[PDB]
Amino acid sequence: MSDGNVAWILASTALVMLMVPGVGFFYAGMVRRKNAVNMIALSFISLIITVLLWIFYGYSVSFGNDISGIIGGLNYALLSGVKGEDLLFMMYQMMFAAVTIAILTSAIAERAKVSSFILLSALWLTFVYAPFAHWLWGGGWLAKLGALDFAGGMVVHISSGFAALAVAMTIGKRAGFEEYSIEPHSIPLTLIGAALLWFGWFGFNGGSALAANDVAINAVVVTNTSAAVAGFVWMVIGWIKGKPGSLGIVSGAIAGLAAITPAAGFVDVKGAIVIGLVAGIVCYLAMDFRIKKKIDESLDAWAIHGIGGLWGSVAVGILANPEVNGYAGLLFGNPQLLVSQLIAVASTTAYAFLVTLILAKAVDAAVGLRVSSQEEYVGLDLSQHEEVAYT
Amino acid sequence: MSDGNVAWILASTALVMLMVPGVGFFYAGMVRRKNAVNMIALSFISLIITVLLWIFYGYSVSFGNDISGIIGGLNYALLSGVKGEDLLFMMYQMMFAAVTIAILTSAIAERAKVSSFILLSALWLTFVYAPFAHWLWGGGWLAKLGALDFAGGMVVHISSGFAALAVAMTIGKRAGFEEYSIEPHSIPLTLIGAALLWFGWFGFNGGSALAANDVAINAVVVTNTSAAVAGFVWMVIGWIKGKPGSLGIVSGAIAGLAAITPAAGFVDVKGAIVIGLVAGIVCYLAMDFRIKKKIDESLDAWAIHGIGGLWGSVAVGILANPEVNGYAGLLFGNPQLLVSQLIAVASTTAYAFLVTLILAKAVDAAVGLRVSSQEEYVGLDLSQHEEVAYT
Amino acid sequence: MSDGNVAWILASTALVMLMVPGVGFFYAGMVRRKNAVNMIALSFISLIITVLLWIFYGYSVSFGNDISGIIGGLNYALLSGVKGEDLLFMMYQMMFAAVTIAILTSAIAERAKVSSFILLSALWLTFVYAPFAHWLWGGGWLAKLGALDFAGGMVVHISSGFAALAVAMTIGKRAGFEEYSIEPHSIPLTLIGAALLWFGWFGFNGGSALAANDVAINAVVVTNTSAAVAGFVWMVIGWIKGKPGSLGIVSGAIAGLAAITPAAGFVDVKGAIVIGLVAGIVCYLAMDFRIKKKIDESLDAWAIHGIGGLWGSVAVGILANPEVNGYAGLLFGNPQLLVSQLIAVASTTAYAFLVTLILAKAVDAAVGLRVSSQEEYVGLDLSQHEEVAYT
Ligand SMILES: [Xe]
Ligand SMILES: [Xe]
Ligand SMILES: [Xe]
Ligand SMILES: [Xe]
Ligand SMILES: [Xe]
Ligand SMILES: [Xe]
Ligand SMILES: [Xe]
Ligand SMILES: [Xe]
Ligand SMILES: [Xe]
Ligand SMILES: [Xe]
Ligand SMILES: [Xe]
Ligand SMILES: [Xe]
Ligand SMILES: [Xe]
Ligand SMILES: [Xe]
Ligand SMILES: [Xe]
Ligand SMILES: [Xe]
Ligand SMILES: [Xe]
Ligand SMILES: [Xe]
Ligand SMILES: [Xe]
Ligand SMILES: [Xe]
Ligand SMILES: [Xe]
Ligand SMILES: [Xe]
Ligand SMILES: [Xe]
Ligand SMILES: [Xe]
Ligand SMILES: [Xe]
Ligand SMILES: [Xe]
Ligand SMILES: [Xe]
Ligand SMILES: [Xe]
Ligand SMILES: [Xe]
Ligand SMILES: [Xe]
Ligand SMILES: [Xe]
Ligand SMILES: [Xe]
Ligand SMILES: [Xe]
Ligand SMILES: [Xe]
Ligand SMILES: [Xe]
Ligand SMILES: [Xe]
Ligand SMILES: [Xe]
Repeated sequence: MSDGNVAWILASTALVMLMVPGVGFFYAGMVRRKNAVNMIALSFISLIITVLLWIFYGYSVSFGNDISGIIGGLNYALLSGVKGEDLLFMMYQMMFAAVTIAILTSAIAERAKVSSFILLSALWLTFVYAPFAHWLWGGGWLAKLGALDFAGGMVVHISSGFAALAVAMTIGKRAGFEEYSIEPHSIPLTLIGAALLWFGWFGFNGGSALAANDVAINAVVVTNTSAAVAGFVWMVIGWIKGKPGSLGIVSGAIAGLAAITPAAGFVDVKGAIVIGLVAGIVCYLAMDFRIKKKIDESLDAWAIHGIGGLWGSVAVGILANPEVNGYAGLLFGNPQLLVSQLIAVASTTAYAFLVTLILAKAVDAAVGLRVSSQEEYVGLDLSQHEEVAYT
Repeated sequence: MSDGNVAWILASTALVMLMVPGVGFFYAGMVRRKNAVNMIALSFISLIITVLLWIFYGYSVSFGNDISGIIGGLNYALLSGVKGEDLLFMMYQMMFAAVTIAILTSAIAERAKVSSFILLSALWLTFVYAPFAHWLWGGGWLAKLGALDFAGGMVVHISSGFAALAVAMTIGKRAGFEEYSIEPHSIPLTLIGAALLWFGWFGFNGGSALAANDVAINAVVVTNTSAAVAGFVWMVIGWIKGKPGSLGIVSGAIAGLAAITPAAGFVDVKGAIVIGLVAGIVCYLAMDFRIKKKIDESLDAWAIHGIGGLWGSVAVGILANPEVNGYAGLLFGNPQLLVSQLIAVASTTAYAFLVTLILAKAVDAAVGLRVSSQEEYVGLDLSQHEEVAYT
Repeated sequence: MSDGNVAWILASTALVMLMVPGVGFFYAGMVRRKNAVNMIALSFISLIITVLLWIFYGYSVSFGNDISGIIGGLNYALLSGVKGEDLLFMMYQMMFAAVTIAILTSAIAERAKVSSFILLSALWLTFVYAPFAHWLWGGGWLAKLGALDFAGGMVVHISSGFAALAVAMTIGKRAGFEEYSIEPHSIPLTLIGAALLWFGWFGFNGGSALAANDVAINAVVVTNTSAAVAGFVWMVIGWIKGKPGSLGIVSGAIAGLAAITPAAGFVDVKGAIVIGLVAGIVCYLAMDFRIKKKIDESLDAWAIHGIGGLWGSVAVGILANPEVNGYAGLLFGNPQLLVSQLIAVASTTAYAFLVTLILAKAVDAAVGLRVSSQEEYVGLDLSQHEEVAYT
């Protein structure tokens, strides 16, 4: 119970929900005007399909009775037997799933069939997210190995980042991706999405303590810290490479946010500083590398969330401070934690990429992921929604 | 008291406030570029005029000493004698009134005099809202008959929906409403308003428990449920009728949100599913019907809130689950609740429509509701605000 | 401790953070399309540089051990020795600093070097904000004289308002400021920023009680009151002077918000009414005066926050109601409070203006504040960020 604790998590749940459309705007501003509605619409659909699957069985498969430590049962299907605290928990977690699917839409920007997205999205929820959530937070085998993930560096960031990479590769580059660079139609729209993501992350990392306590407070402090540091890094890089674009600055902060998520509740401020410092560097390099290889993993869910989540989940095993939340990492005389994290990160990264790959091809073969080239031409707002963003 | 309870309601109050401009954006994106500022401006004015009337006497007339069970006294004028908890309550409720007036602006889109709006708006607050709030939440006669309305299916949705229909009919169609269909100038702007409405509804329905407790938690769960279901319905309908526009999807979710509001704290998840399922269907049919009849109830406050609120208030008498919050409906061996709801819905729907009708004509006759046709031509941003939305 | 209290402040911190980009949007909509990204980007950078300086030493210099009652020590550098409650406090306050720097960007709209801004901004934080925060909230000499500032009428509004005036004068008018009046490129964008500022102020004033208690509740009530009153005033003025623009309406509300901030937790509703009534009048006159004198203090941080904060800080000494929060002003038989406020307002206004003036010239001489005239021509989005707002 604890009224303050329910108050805070009630709030945190509202805050994470906001992050879903928040992703839609963040992404929409980066795509062409002819796909603006589609990019946002996608985040909204993600929310809708997630709520339904989560209640239906998604929540159960994640936190229901464990089987072979890799998945939960159906004892909670249609929330059968979920009450009081569990209901709030079920809800808070529901929102984590939704955001994950939204981040994912990075890989299909400007060229996917909504129906295929819904289909692939529902399957990914079932065979990738639910499993991960269970492995780490539902008493799964990874939790058993002693792995940790405070707010979802793996469950959310690694999964979407790598799943997005696989999907990007499966669906193929956007027409002209190579010959010409696509221009953002509304940076301000993206910045509005960015502001909503920073604001909502308070509930994300800070709500992960499941109580208005000291852990949450620490999570909030380090979360803002890692974010500022990584934002500063991309600002210096941008300057060093020419001019400090705003897109670079917010993408830098987001990298810092993703990296700190798995560790928000275990590390101290100084650790938050290195986590963010490194995240800015690696994610940026990751972005350049993915770009160099000509992969159209469009809005860098991979380079930023995939990579940012990976480093952070690992950094947890290095910097976990017993002083902060009991746990300790290598730096604090505990080699084991690092091993558990390495194992965890290894498994989750490989699974997310390979299984997503399978799923994409499966759906692609079964129904086809991409829209016709002419639809891609006139834009998905018109072709997939029969709508027009602006007039 | 209870710090957690005050914390949560403090938050819920901020969340409902956000919904007012949230309505302005939601609507603004649906009107032409020449009326964008006006559509938003209206929601802002609604907030301002409401705060002032509420404190002045609005709050008192709603929750002050009852007279003949149909209205409250002036014992709270200028909040005379309102302290501690009451102050917080007074505030939370103030925000409910504001949102109501904002939804209402649906019926006057692109052709009303701000001054007339303020006037009509202030009168509606006095003779429609305050009464309704008192009847149901201020110990009025409807409460006596045993009627219920958890978060405002009647007090807020039915009232605005039907009052909007009356006003729409009084003010007349927009020039060209018939010959040509008006196009939204910025769907993304509307989606931003939509995201703000979903997010704020957490405080709306979830804050209606007046405590960070299990009822609130249930309200939050079912609220998201009804919303997802109804959003899914309009998505299928849209697909079935062609393409799934984003406007249809969010209007579907909103229908689900309005329908669940009166019941958020009394029904279970399965009930939330039927409430949303049905809401999507009826509101959509209502929209088509209002359209068929050529009524320019512009942004479907009526079809969506009016109808969505009506069904939901009734559904309360059918699905109220004793298990959930003590109360039971027909389905749970209690025919009475249904009768109280039917009576309640009957009275509130008829009053809102007829009294609003009177008020509109009165103001129209006294000062005139509509702008000149040339002002309608150049747009109200320019003619009513001497401003220009975009450059 | 108190879970509800931590819950509420956790929320309030997220809410104040939102206000930073909220300022960016509010301002961005008022500048030309070619500077939109820059105006927003600035608010984001403010956040980033503040978080870093605050932790680094900013927080310590403000609330660390006092020396000669005018500044704090370094006992908290890198948050050395800051834990539990202090951490939350440190965070909440961090956000106050960030917002302050953002408001400030009013004076440099459309013509400053980001690098110079960062530099000047970091120096201002150190020698103006930290001092003020310490003087009033860190047990500084002003607190000793018995001065009060509930949510920052002086620490935040007076400081930014006057510092903005000085900077405006130092950097010089925008090319063409005189011959032609600059037009807002997106009023709706500004209104989105305005809605975010009203919403976040709940955490600002309401969170300043540092507990989900009666003071917070009162702060929230009066905050909404002063805001509505001042918004109404500018609405009447606008009408009286022609048409009620939306920009005028929100600027009016903001004036009311700034004026009530220093008093949010000490006055009653009736006092909130006069504070807002007067604020609307003075700030408007201040705006006209600053305009008359041809000063390009661009987005009226001065006329609105500077002046609004000044009046409010003074009004505190006149209306403080013992009934409300123990303290009493002149009107309540206590001449002393007024004197402490007058002294406080006198010192803070003079310091902010003169020291900022020094700092501006210093940086200007050291590196130069303004961009080349050609950069000003093509716009800072392109020249300072190598980006383009819309396509
Ligand atoms: Xe994102
Ligand atoms: Xe999903
Ligand atoms: Xe699922
Ligand atoms: Xe929980
Ligand atoms: Xe897809
Ligand atoms: Xe996907
Ligand atoms: Xe961000
Ligand atoms: Xe931000
Ligand atoms: Xe928001
Ligand atoms: Xe995210
Ligand atoms: Xe955060
Ligand atoms: Xe890659
Ligand atoms: Xe609405
Ligand atoms: Xe009103
Ligand atoms: Xe009223
Ligand atoms: Xe309350
Ligand atoms: Xe009107
Ligand atoms: Xe109205
Ligand atoms: Xe919505
Ligand atoms: Xe949404
Ligand atoms: Xe609404
Ligand atoms: Xe909700
Ligand atoms: Xe109708
Ligand atoms: Xe809260
Ligand atoms: Xe919140
Ligand atoms: Xe501002
Ligand atoms: Xe700063
Ligand atoms: Xe600082
Ligand atoms: Xe605090
Ligand atoms: Xe500057
Ligand atoms: Xe500055
Ligand atoms: Xe927003
Ligand atoms: Xe505002
Ligand atoms: Xe607002
Ligand atoms: Xe502000
Ligand atoms: Xe507020
Ligand atoms: Xe001035």
